[PDB]
Amino acid sequence: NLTELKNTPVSELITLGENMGRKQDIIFAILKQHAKIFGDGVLEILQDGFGFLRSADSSYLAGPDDIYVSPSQIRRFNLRTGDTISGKIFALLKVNEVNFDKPENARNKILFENLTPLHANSRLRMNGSTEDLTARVLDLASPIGRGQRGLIVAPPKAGKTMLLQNIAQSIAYNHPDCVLMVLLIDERPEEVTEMQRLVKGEVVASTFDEPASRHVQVAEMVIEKAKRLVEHKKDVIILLDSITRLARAYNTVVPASGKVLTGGVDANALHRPKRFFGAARNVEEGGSLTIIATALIDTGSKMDEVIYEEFKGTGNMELHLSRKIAEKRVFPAIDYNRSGTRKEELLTTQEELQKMWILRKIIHPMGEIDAMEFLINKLAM
Amino acid sequence: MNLTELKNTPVSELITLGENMMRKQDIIFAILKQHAKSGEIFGDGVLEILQDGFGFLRSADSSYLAGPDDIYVSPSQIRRFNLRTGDTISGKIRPPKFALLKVNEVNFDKPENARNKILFENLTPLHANSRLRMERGNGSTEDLTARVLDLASPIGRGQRGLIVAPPKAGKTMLLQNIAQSIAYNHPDCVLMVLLIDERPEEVTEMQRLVKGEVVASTFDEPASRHVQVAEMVIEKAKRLVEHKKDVIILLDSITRLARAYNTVVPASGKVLTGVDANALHRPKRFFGAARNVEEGGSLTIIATALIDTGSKMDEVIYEEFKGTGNMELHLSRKIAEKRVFPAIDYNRSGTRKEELLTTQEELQKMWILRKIIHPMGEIDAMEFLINKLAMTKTNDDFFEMM
RNA sequence: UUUUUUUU
Ligand code: BEF
Ligand SMILES: [Mg+2]
Repeated sequence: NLTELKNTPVSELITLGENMGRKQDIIFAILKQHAKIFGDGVLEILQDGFGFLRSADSSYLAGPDDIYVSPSQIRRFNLRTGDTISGKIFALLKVNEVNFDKPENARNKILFENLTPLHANSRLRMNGSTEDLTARVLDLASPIGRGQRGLIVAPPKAGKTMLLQNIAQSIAYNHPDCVLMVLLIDERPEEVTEMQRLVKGEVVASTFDEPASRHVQVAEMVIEKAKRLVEHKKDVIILLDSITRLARAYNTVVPASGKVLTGGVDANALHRPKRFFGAARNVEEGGSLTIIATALIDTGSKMDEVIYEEFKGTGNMELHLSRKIAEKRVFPAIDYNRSGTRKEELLTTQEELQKMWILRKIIHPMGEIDAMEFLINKLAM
Repeated sequence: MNLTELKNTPVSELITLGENMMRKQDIIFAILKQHAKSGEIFGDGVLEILQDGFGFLRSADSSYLAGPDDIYVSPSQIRRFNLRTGDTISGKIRPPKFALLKVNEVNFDKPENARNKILFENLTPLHANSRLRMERGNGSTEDLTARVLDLASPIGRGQRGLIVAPPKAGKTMLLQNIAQSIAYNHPDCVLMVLLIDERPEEVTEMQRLVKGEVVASTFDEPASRHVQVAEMVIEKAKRLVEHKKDVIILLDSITRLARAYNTVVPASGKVLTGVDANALHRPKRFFGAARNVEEGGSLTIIATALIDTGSKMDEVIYEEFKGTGNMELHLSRKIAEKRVFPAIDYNRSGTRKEELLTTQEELQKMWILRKIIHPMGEIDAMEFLINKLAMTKTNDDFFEMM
């Protein structure tokens, strides 16, 4: 297999080359010998109508190990960008599986654009450890359902990272069934490696050093891959940090329209990020697409307030985190009043909803710090 | 006999030496051309591969720019030793019928062992894990800046920090205090000082103040020279990191370098509010090179960021580099107007994953210290911190008091 | 590109 041999180290590999008779050249020499053989990747349809099976390790960037894909092969299995393909092969000879299933079942399916959207019906419940405090307060402040289109807004240094890592940890802890993949846009090289090591799932990232077009290309590869899995009635969950920097990437790419909104945002810049984030939806036909992206506020940048206020009219769930709490050093740093979930009565039971409604009423008059302090002590006992 | 050592020597010693065997640049050349006819010549410089395939060894005194003393390097040597831009080369040369015949050393190492090495892009990035204490312990007045720096924002190997402050707040003075602490405390690290589009009195001072390599480009120089100089410095840094060397670049400033790119880069398809789109990516490649290598070595970059200048272009450069650095040291103008140095904003200063740079107790006592200072104003906080540290000679003895 | 928008 091409992918497994790329993962294989040169030390173990070179021994095989001796028994058979650069790593990218030593591998191509071992691959050609056996021909006298399989590979996989994620499809990307070019402008000629052709395709390339990008590799997740290369972050779906144009690589040499990509497998050429014929247009006729797209015509037969109705393949589109984002589909996962595994078959014998560089040129793609034959396909064995499309989206982890038989290719004959992929030909007949409802397109993602035709799936009937709905409000999150099913609930994503979030050991007694100290890390469970952030997750237990989350269920109370803003419930999350399948297809939820929510944000994690907070000032810098507050702990946007710690909250996403805690959510991802609880997703694979309570919902191993749901497909979890973490997207990082304009992320720091030290923070991406840390992410890959403590999270259970796929991690697609794009360092801050990458160009804006790269941030856009990566994000659209992941979001399209999710749409394909939802067409197969699977529950997908995407964790992005952050939607704010991704919107700035689209604001850098979008052609200048001559009109500039407040904060310095182009008038046509927020359409594409609105479709990426708006792709998250609940489907009755089967499966769902959940997106939890962090939003930056109180950063001193007027541009980030316009972005947040715009995506707020696009999403339906928000979990605010206070900086004054991060200064007090207490966690979780959550602004209970500002937090909230739309159509929350569907995800929670009647008893649960009444107990949550009566709770918010008591916390509303309280201050930000005193509210979290009372909640942390009530959950500890 | 040496080309660089012959142009470095004064004219008086050069002419008298030439009489035994006109402009200085032709005196040295005439001495070399006659010394070649005697049957006996060596040169050195930093490699720069041109678009044509061949490269020329740029000299440091020329700030890595084209010079009549530059040595031609055939495409052959580039293939034999897999040479890339930034490689320092030292071998015997010859006058043109200048050209290099044989290299004796590549990147201060033997050509053979240097041919095969892991690329810089393949190196894996990590959080800084080796602390770089700045306080010299001399008890000098300058140590106050380094002591407050260690308590506010710790620095490590592969650190990527920013000295953010308004004009005339003490950022250039900060790098002077850092370079002195890098040479005094960590002489093992390779120290390079890059001064982009700044005052000409500040480059001459920087050269006499700290021992190392000061590569600069005053505001007398075009914006095209600012970029090229920075390109040569960063590539040289990457080559040294490939030899597992701990490199530390002190840039001043990142804003001025980002402005030079915007002026040089061909008009982007779109112009953001005015700075170009593709123009801001190039500085991110220079500043993003800073990282901690798991395989070995590191690349530290501490550049100064300019704010509150009344320029939208400066505020855009800062917004794009704000969340980039894992280390930030803010300076206040109000503290500087009161002439209270170091004029540091202790509350906004801090570093990411600093629990890897400080001991458990240290990190705890630093957190207690930040809690006490948090309510205070920025001027009251610094005068309070300087006072507590004045009672002590070293930060450690200051810790035990708490 | 300028002005308008960004922008007060
Ligand atoms: F004027 Be300072 F050097 F920013
Ligand atoms: Mg200065």
